[PDB]
Formats: sequence, structure tokens, C-alpha cells
Amino acid sequence: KREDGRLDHELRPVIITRGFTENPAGSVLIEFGHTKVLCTASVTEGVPLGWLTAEYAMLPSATHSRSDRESVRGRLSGRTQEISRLIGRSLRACIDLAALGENTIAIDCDVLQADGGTRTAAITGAYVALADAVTYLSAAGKLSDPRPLSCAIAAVSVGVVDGRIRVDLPYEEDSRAEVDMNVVATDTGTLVEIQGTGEGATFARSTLDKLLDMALGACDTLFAAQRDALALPYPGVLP
Amino acid sequence: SKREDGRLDHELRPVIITRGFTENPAGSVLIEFGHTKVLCTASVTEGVPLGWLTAEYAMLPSATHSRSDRESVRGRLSGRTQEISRLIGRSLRACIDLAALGENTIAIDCDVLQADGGTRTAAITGAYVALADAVTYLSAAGKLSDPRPLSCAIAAVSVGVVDGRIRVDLPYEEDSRAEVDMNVVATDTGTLVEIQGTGEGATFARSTLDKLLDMALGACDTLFAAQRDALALPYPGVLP
Amino acid sequence: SKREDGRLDHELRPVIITRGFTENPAGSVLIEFGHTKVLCTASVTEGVPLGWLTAEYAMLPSATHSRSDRESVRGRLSGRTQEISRLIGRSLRACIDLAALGENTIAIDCDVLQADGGTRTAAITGAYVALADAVTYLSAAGKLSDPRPLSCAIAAVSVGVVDGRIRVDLPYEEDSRAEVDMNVVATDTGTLVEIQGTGEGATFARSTLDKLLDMALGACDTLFAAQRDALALPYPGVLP
Amino acid sequence: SKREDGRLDHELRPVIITRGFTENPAGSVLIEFGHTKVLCTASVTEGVPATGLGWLTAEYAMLPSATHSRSDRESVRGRLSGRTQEISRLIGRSLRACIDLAALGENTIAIDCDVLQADGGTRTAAITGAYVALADAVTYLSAAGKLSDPRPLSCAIAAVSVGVVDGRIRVDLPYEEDSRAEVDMNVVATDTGTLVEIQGTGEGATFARSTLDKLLDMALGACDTLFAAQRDALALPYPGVLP
Amino acid sequence: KREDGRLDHELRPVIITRGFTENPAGSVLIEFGHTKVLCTASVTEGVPRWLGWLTAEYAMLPSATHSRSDRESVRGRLSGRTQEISRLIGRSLRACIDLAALGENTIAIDCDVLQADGGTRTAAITGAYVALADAVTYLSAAGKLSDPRPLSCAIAAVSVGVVDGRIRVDLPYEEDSRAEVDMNVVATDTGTLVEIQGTGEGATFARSTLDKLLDMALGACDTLFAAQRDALALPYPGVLP
Amino acid sequence: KREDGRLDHELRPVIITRGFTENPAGSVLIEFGHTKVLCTASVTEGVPLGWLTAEYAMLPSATHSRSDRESVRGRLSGRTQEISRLIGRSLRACIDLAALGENTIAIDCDVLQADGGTRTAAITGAYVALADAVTYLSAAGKLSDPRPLSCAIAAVSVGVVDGRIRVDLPYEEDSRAEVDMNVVATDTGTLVEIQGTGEGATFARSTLDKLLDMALGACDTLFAAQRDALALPYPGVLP
Repeated sequence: KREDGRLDHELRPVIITRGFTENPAGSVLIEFGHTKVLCTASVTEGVPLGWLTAEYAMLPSATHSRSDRESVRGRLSGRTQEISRLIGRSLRACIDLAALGENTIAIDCDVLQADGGTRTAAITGAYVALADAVTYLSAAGKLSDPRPLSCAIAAVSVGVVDGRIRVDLPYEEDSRAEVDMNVVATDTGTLVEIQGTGEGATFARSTLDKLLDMALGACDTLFAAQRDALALPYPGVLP
Repeated sequence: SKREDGRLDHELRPVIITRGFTENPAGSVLIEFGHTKVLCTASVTEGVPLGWLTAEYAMLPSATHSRSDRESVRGRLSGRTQEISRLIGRSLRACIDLAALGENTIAIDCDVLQADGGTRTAAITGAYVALADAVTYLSAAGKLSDPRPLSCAIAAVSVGVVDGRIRVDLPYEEDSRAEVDMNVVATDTGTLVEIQGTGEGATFARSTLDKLLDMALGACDTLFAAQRDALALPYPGVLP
Repeated sequence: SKREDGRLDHELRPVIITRGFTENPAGSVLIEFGHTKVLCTASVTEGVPLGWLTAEYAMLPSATHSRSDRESVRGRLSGRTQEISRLIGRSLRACIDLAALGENTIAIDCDVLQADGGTRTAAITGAYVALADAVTYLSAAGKLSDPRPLSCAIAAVSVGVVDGRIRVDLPYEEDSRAEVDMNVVATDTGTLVEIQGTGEGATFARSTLDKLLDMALGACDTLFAAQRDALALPYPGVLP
Repeated sequence: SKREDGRLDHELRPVIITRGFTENPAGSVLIEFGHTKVLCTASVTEGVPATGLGWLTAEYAMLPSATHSRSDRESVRGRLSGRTQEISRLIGRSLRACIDLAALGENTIAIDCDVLQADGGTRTAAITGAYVALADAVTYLSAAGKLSDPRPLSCAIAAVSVGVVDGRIRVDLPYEEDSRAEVDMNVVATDTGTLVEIQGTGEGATFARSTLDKLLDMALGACDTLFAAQRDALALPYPGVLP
Repeated sequence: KREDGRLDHELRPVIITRGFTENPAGSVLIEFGHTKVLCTASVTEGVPRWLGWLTAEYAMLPSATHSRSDRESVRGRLSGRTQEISRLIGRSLRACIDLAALGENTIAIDCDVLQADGGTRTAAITGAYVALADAVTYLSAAGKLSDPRPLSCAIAAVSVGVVDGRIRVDLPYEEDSRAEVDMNVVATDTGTLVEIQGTGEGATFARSTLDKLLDMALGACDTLFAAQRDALALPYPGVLP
Repeated sequence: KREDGRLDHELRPVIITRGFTENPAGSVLIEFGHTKVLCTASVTEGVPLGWLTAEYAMLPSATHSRSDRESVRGRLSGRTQEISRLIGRSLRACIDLAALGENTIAIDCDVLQADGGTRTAAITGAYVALADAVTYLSAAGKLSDPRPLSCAIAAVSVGVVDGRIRVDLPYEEDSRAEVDMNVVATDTGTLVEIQGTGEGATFARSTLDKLLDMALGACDTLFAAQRDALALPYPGVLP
């Protein structure tokens, strides 16, 4: 067994809390084990066909050692930009921006604690926030079509650690992985993206297929967790 | 007769203090003043630029009623951010013996998850508890030059004149109509630390100041008790 | 009994106010608090971004005893700068009826030519005189909805506990020793705008606060007089 | 052949590799994928910014006039675009996968990829060209006797864009094809039959796993041509005067 | 003889290649010996804040210098040298163009140094003019010109200074660093001056020296103007509108 | 005819006020007509052979219409950097940095009011400040050479306005000059730089002769003004 007592194919405990804050149309605190990310979906009137932007960031204290605030430093880190763009791509893949009307949805993912898999947790939670924002826009009757979402989005890290394929890697496993990867998938039997291979690793087709098989199994578990959380009543006051 | 949320003029919104909200920081405190939520962390490092303490305040884009642009993306800190950041630094350093801490550095981070008025005062109140936990952590690791670095407790609350009445801890609703606004920082040893941030366009008589101070200082006593209650619990994590 | 510059605890440094120091701005005021020299200007423009006023404070690199780095060259505004800039803007707006001004904008610039303590209080005191000249200018150009946009006068002074004594208008040396010190922003009507904390962070008794306010408000009276004397002269324009 | 430039779906644009385009850097390669043009240089430095292993960094930029309509300089805006940082990081990650930094010794190689003309596939061209520049930088260091081992390079790196355009799977997409593709991505591979990365590009889309397999098939088939083009160019004499 | 193999009045081999890239209306790779600069002219309709306008920007690729230099976009700011040279280029090119005759169109000039071995800004100006000409040719063929001949003269520039007690033109990096005094001279094919600038660090000069420097510089520009005409005599290498 | 009643070859009234502020070693308020520039020279304990650096900036209200503060914009204008570099290069031409101590002299030129010829005023004033800074340093025994200054620096603007050559152009003339430039010279019969200004224009060789003749005549007057002001005692003293 792993360090956290998990089996190789097991996700960490996933906790999805809708309406963690009240101002955003969507506000979801998602936890993959000790990894905690607050994902919000803010709605505005007027695009700059609707639009969806995505921004990812980590609180200075989220990491084991405190990192400098990017605002203080005066610039975004490369990693930040990389992840933000991944999230933006991932979410747009399952939303019909024409059915959204000329609206703008700003996705914000702020990591409160980082113990590996922060970008995949962020994507998984961001989708729930997006669902709530859409529910909100629907109530306020601002959607060109009642169902802009064509599929659900989830994501999970996967890699070879200690000679074995494992899913949802915490910090310690990730730093030890001979090959690692982030998989974004839909509940409608399709892929959205495979992202961010670990530094210095090259993989064979067979290895890719096995990594995908693992990740897709785990994603199914994520879709269910999302469905369970979304089955509850909207945590706020509908327009 | 009563405020929009049913409160009396002297009553604080419900106060919730959760220590060990995250594991990595030596101190991690989620504090809530009603709907206002601020994550307050205290990170510990060795060396300095006596020890030092620095503080940074920030608001998540979605914390406000309408999303605000991320400062890192905009490429600069807003004036509000530097004002409040410096306030927190001054306030906290007021009750620490940096000479009795070692050549260590405590970085205070206050990140607003939801803004509903009084974020900077909640931030200060929560930051003190985080600091206290950072001091406990340092103590266990045998890093202190003196066993008791903290010389007093810090707390803070907003006060103002809304509807011609002197009220404490203003939400956004009240704070937007306040005839006069401000933030008071005080110690649990009867002393003051700072009075700050008068509402836009607001002026106030000397006599009004004294009533505002009376009220604020009353609420702070409630805050110090809440802090003590929270700090009574065991350290919420693994200790060196 | 006597301070380094031969002053009593309650005495202000010699105050000099020179209007029309430059000709381009509607208001151009060189104010001096002893050795502290601040050029305060008021620029008038078309419309807002009810009129609006903004304020910006900055120190010339050579103003400080040891040359400080130019902010433009550094690539960022210091926190102290934004903090003071905001205070100046708010203070002035507290004694203007923007409606009486009509859609219009007054840009306040306070640039320190020489810093010897109390640069921000000098900047506020001088800025008001520049603002008055800006109003005078706008009136002559017949761009004012109301002839009397100014509802009161604004001045400010530093005060603190130095060498165990309550003292007003602290120079650089006294400021660095100050056990406690602050900037009091007052109106000539009899109200307060702000009491800005400044140090690294300190605690003071409420009775001490009352003393500090008492002396500070007295010194401001002297400042309001200096403002009137200067403003009693003819507009150094450049009349429209 | 229903492609704007006359190509079949599986065909690469004409590839031109010119080594020693400039003479100051240890490696300097102008690479062309049809009308796309990228200058890929490799500058060598003594030491590293601590264990005993060298380092390789990568930066990618587009000249203002490279795009169809002039774009503003990032230096003038005072900010790096997310696109720039994204590509810069991928290039460095891709090249490091085939270089033994220990066997390299404590030397640092700086890869710079500047787009002179942009007509799609600029980051895949950048990667493909950067490897040749890297190889030349290694030849330089080898001759100067600054290597802990004579052969730090364990494989060759190339990349090509692939996607679904006009309902067909196509490789090496120009500007116009890329801007209308249902699905598109950049495949980075080695010449040892392994994958380095599959970089998603564009607005965002979903694709069946069977489609991915087809995309990889054609992309990897195109990379073989790229690997041969790199070989043929490197078979020429070193354009500079090895120490 | 110089370490170059050149005489004191000799320019390094000059190469001008029009249509190096296809996207810009004008695109010229110019080489003063080992110095290589890509000079582009991008046509835009309309005007900034405004007669038409011309802007100029100069930059060096990190590897252009002997030791790789930091990318300005990564630094987070332009260097003073960059803005100094960018402005010099803008003034120089606008001096020989009638922006009225150009209509309300904007020409953006970009000079990116691929390899630096002295005289990069002068090479940039010389190559930029050729690109400007091609841009004017483009606009004409499109018809978006108020007057068929907005160019009133040809612009060229060269470096010159006193090295080892002798006056020389087109200084490489080598001589550039040993120069008692050196500067950049921009001139027209009419024989008039456009600008003299960038005196070497810590150097002063008598008017008699300045006159010697200018005479030398003007001679060299004659050669440059010939090179420009030769290159511009070839057909437009792009695909006219 | 010229607006202010000046002939073509004469300067606006020049006023030089040393010790305008006390903190810096050299502090000079110089005025060319209505142009006012505060030129200071600050000393330091080292360098980056001594060193001299210069910075020029304009107060927002210095111009007819307020200009944006550069620190607020977040970047230096090209004009600012162009002039800063010119000023530092000019002053360095007449000082033996080796003769100077192992110290730096930071030159700051801040324009209080701009009515044309700010940069030539800045240079002309900056030298006087530099002089006082040298006086200060030698009086502190922190100089290696009793006389680091090998010459005096002064500058004036010259151009063609209304078809005729004129010296020291105010704003109204500068904004309509066909040809325009700034001449930096020494008091020892040499030149330092001829900085082109304006939008850009050509001028004949013989025109350059006329421009320099008139400009160099004006500079002599400036050299006089500098001498007279430096003839007065140093305000402050240092044993």
C-alpha cells in the first residue's frame, strides 16, 4: 500500500462544498486529500457568442515553503500561466458559448493548500462552480439556451511511481515519479487534454494507454462526486 | 430599533475562528465576521533582511460583490492593498518582542475569501491567532531567544455612525451608508494601537471619536475572549 | 525644555507658503515646514473618469538625507507612497462639494523637494491652498456649477511622544526616536478627518491620545491662519 | 488535395534547415516549415545558476511583424504573454528529455527561439529547430573539451502540429487551417519511438480516444520526416570553427 | 591597415536583401559585415492619437551579442539604449517622408538585430529606409496614397570616429571599444544632414574634428545610397495588392 | 519677430540659485525664462574609478497639460531615458572619475516648469550642482584629485523657426520649428554632443555652421552665468 494507505487505483478522499462563498454565482471548495482549492465562477454582462476566462493561483502559504506573492513580485510565474490556460481550455470544451449568450464567466482557482494534483483538483471543482454559475444565469433568464453545458469535465493526475502506475499523486509521490501526467476527460466518453509530462521523462504508446486507462477509471469516480454535490439545492438565493 | 441583520448597536456579527485550516503554515487561521471570511496564515523562516515580521493583505477576485481584477495580472498592487497591508504589519509588530524571537522572520498573509465589510479588522484579529500559533511552533522547535515573545493580544473592529447611531462591526450594507467610518486596533492590556481609514467624505467631532472609541473597545473585549477560546484548544497539527 | 531647533514642545517650525510658484498649474504652492519643502499643485481638467479629485504624493530622490531610489526607475510605487497619496485625496475631498464643482477634475500633486519630517502633513496643508487657487481659477473661467464648492479648510500636523514629551511638528531626528507619533488631519470648522498611525507599530494609552490630539489641534489653528494670510493675497495668475 | 497549399492530409510543408545562420552562438539555426520561419539559437555559458549537472533554459518570442497583422512587443507592453511562457517552458522541457545534463558537465545552454514569420506551427518548428541548434552547441562544447562525457545527447527531439480540419485528420497546419480546426494539438516526440508531450492548443475541444490514436499515428509519421531532415542538415560540416 | 583588412575610409561589405519575410509590406535583411539586422515596415490604416504617422522600434535578439544578453520582456522593462536608438530611427525616417502625402495611414518600422558587431543602429536606419520604400511601393499599388511620391529623399547612416589617432568609418565592436571618439551620422542622398548622435563614452571633440568626421561619413553614405538603389532596382519581391 | 521680444541670438533671462535644498551636496535651481529645473548632485559610498549617473524627470504639472506620472504608468518614457543618458554622458566628459573617489555622484534633474529648453537647462544646471558636489567631496578629503573637473559643461537649444535660426527656443517656438536640436559644449573650445529633437528634419551642412556659430555664442554667456554663481560662497560648509 501507498503512504496514505491508498491502493494504486484509489483517489484520495474527495470533498466538494458548493456555496463556500456567496458573492460568486459559483463557489466551490474542493479537496483532494490535503490539497484544497477554492474554485469560483463569476458572471458578468457583456463579452469583451459568450466567453469564459480562467485564472489559477496559489496562496503564498499553500506550498511547504512560502512562495513570493506574484503581485508583489510584479509578474505571473510561467507555471501559473501554463495552468491557467489549461483550465480555460478544459472548461470551454464542454460549454456551448453560443447558448450562453453574450455573457462572460470568469473562473478563479485559488489553491489554499498544495499537496499534489492542484491543477486537476482545480479543474474538477471549477466545473461544479461553472454548473452553478449556469444554474444562476438560467434563473436570471440570461441564457440563449437552457442547457449550455454539453458534458461534465473532470481531471486527475496519473503516473509511474515505485515501478507502478498510480492515480492522484500527492506531493511526495509526484517528486518521485519516473513519469507523470494530467488527464482531462468528459463523462460523455471523450478526452479533453493530456498535460504536463514530468521533467525528464519520455513514454511509450503502451504506457500512455495504461496511464489513460487508470485516469479514466478514477475520473468516473469524480463525475459521481460532482453529480452528488450538484444534486443538492443551490446554496444561495436564485435570481 | 434593530439593524438589518437583527443586531443591536453594540453586537458583533457571529465570530468564528478556525485554527489549522491548512497544514503547511506554522499558523493557519480562518476567521469569519458574519459573511466576511479571511484566511490568515503565519509562515516561519530563519534569518532576516532581532527578528522581523512582515504582512501582506489581498482579496481574491471573487471576494467582492462584483469580481475585481487580479493584481498579479494587472501588474501592480492597488492603493487599498498597500494601505491595509502596512496597517496589519504595524498592528501585529505592536505586541511582539522581536528581540525575544530570534533572528527569525514571520510572514503574515491575509487573504480575503469573502468581503462583507470589516475585512481588514477581521484580518488583524485572525492574524494574531495565526501569529500565536507561529510562536508556539517556533517554541517547540527551540527557536526562541525568550520563551514569551508576545507581550499582548491584538484585535480590531470597525465602528461608525450609521442611521445617526453608533454601531460596531459594519457589514457592506451599513458601511455604504455610514456617516463616518473607521477601524480601531487595540490590545488586551487596555492600550490602543491605531485608528485608521475614515469613510470617504466623512469628518467627525472630538466627542464622536470618544463614543466610537468607547464602543470599539467594548467589542474588542469580546474578540479577545474569542481568541482565547480558540487558542485554548491544542495545536491543530504536528508540532516540531 | 528646549528641542534641537530651539523650539518649545508646542511650537510649529516656521511656516512659509508661496503661491504661484510655477505658472502652468491652476494652483501651485510651495509650502515649507522649517526645512521640509513640498511643491503642491492643482491641475484642472474637462471631466470625470459631480467632479472628481485625485491626489499623488512623491519624494524627489534627493529630498531625503540619503538619496532614495526613483520609483519610476524601480518599476513600482512604494507602499508608503500609495498610502499617503490616498490620505491626501480623501482629506481634500472632505471639504469640497464635488456637485458644486460640476463634472470636472482637479489633480493634486505633492512632490517633496526636501524631507525633514512632516512631509505628508505639509503636503496636505499646502495641497489645500493649491486646491483653493484651483477653485479660484475655475470660478474665473465660469466652470463652477456653484460659486462656493469649498465647505471648509483642511490642514494637518504631525505629533508624537518624543523623549517622554508630547511634541508637535516633528523633524526627521525626533520622528526617528518617537515612542509614538501620528499625523492629525483636521478641518477649520472643528472636526477631524483622520489620525494616521505611522511608526513600526506602537501602543499608547487613551489619555495619551487625548493629549496628542489637544496639542495637534492647537497647532492646526496656526496652520489655518497661515493659509488665510497666503490666500488673502491676489491670485499670482495667469488669470484665465 | 483539398489543402490551400496543395498538400495531401499527411504531408508536411517543405522543411528548410540552415545551420550557422548567425555566427556568435554555438548553435544558430534558421528553420522553415513552409512560410513559417524561426531562428533557433543555442548560447553556451560557463557554469550553472549547484550539484554538478549543467542546465538548459528556453525562451520563445515572436517578432512584431511575424504575424499577419503586426503585434506589439512584450517588452513594450511590459509583460510576457501566457502563450509565450507556455511555449518557452515546453521547449525547455522537450530538449532536456534528450540531454544528459550530468554528462554535459556544469555548463548552461540557453535556447532562444525567435519567430521571424508566423504561418502556423511556430512552436513545433521552434522545437524542431532548437534541437539542431542544441546539437551544434554540443558539438561546440565537445571540441572545446568542456564536456564530462563526449555524448550527452541520448535522442533527437522533433515536433509537429496535428488536428481535425474540415473533418479530416491533417498534419502541420498553417495559420488558416489552425484557426478553424475542430481539434488541434502539438505532438513532441523522440527518434527512439517515444512521446515527450501532447500539447493541447486552441480554444478547447473534446475528442474520442480513437481519434487521438489516429492523430498520434499521423503526427509520429510526420516526425520521422522531421528527424531525417535534422539528420541531413547535421550531416553537413559545422558552420563555425570549433575551438 | 585595420584588423579588418580595410582602409580607414572603407565600409564593411554591405548586403541588402529585400522581401526576407513576406508578411510585412517591407522586409529587409541588411548586413554591415558581421552585423545583421532585420528591418521591417508594417502598414496600418488610421492613426494613433493624431496626416499619417511612422513609428520605429529597435531591439536585439538575446544571442545577437558576443555574450548572451537578457531579454527585455523577461527583465520587465526596456533598456535606455533601446529607447534612445528607437527614437533616433523614427526621427531619421520621418525627415524624408511627407506624412501628408501618405494619407491617414501608419507605418510601423521594426529593426531587430540578429547579430551585433558594431554599427547596428546605423545599419538599422539604412535598412529601414529600404523597407520604408517597399512599404510605400505597397501602399501605392494599393492606391491608399494621397500623393504618389511621399518620399522626398533617401536616408542612410554610418558610424565614424577616431581610432588609434585615425578617422575611420563603420567601426566593428573591436574598434568601437578603442575609439577616442565615435558617433553616428544620418544623411540624405541630397548631401544634407539628418542627425549626428551617440558620442562615445567620455569623449569630446573640436569642431575641426567634427568636420573631418562628417566629411568621412558623407563619403561612406554615398556608397550606401548606391547599395540601396541597386537593391530597390530589383522588382518588388512580394506579391503586390 | 520673437514673442518674448527677444532677438534671434539672445538667451532668455538665466537665473542660477545654488543650495536651493540642503540635503544634497549640490542643489541648483536653474531657470531659462519660465523653464525651471531643480538639479541636484547626491554623493554615495562607492560605485556600481568613481562613477556618475543621471536621471531626468518632469513633474506632472510641469507641462501645459498635466502629464501622467511615470511611476504610476509603470514605465519610463523614451524621452526621459534619452535625456537621462545624454546628461550623464555630458557631465562625465568633463570629470576624471579616477580623480574622483571610489564614490558615485547621482545627478537628478527634475523639471518644475517646462517652457522649452528643459534638457539644455537641466545640463547647464547639473554641472553647477556637480561643481558644488566636488567642492563638498574635496572639503571632506574624500577626493583623490584636488581638481577632478577638467572643464565646464553648458548646453543650449537651437533651430530654424519661421525660416530663420534662433537660440534657446521656448515652447511656442519649439512646437513649430522646422529644424531643432540641442548643443552641448565645453568652456574649453570643444563639443560634447549635438542632440536632435522634434519630429525629424534635414538640414544643410552650411546650416549646421550657422546653427553652431549661434549656439556656441549663447553657451559662452551660459559659462559666464555659471562662473558668477560659483563665485559666490558655498552655502552650508563642511570641515
